[PDB]
Amino acid sequence: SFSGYLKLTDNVYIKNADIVEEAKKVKPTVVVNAANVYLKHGGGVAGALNKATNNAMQVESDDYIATNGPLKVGGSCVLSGHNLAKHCLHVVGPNVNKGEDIQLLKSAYENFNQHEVLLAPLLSAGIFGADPIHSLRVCVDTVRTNVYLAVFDKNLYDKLVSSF
Ligand SMILES: O=C(N[C@H](C(=O)O)c1ccc2c(c1)CCO2)c1ncnc2[nH]ccc12
Repeated sequence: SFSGYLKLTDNVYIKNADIVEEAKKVKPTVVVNAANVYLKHGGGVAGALNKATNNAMQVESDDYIATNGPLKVGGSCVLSGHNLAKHCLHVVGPNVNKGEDIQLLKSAYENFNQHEVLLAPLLSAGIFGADPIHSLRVCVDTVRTNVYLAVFDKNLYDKLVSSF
């Protein structure tokens, strides 16, 4: 049900799209959220996905943290996808704006290998402060399962394709 994606490798595909609109159209088994360790979904991809769920993602996430404590940077958890997907895989990439180690970006993408197919953003890009060209290279060199990457910004999408 994914359509309009450019093939980068055997298993990695990319499109200039809003991940919320893509999730509402496709209703994938797994949508990846660019989470933080507290699952506080304020801005970027996380804020946008949570708003689309009418805040149900944040209510579920607060119950998960009250039971389990915070995630690790490079870690993940599987929660409901609400009206966007069967499941949401909340993955914590390092936030360079908060001083976190960029080497944890490969550990963050390894979480994707537990799922056959995923709709995802580029981890640690955008407001997390890492170079998106580096994030796409770590994705293609780490993930072995089928990943459909949605890049919201048109100008960044064009730069990622021409420099790949
Ligand atoms: O990475 C950028 N955008 C992506 C995207 O468009 O999907 C994006 C945006 C938000 C976000 C994530 C990724 C993951 C956490 O929230 C981006 N766009 C515009 N100017 C920029 N300068 C440096 C990077 C950058």
